[PDB]
Amino acid sequence: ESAKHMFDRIGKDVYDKVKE
Repeated sequence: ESAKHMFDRIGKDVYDKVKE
């Protein structure tokens, strides 16, 4: 759901833009 779609994105969004 929402807390496993926003947290799923956040986990590899400002983690993917962080590791770059």
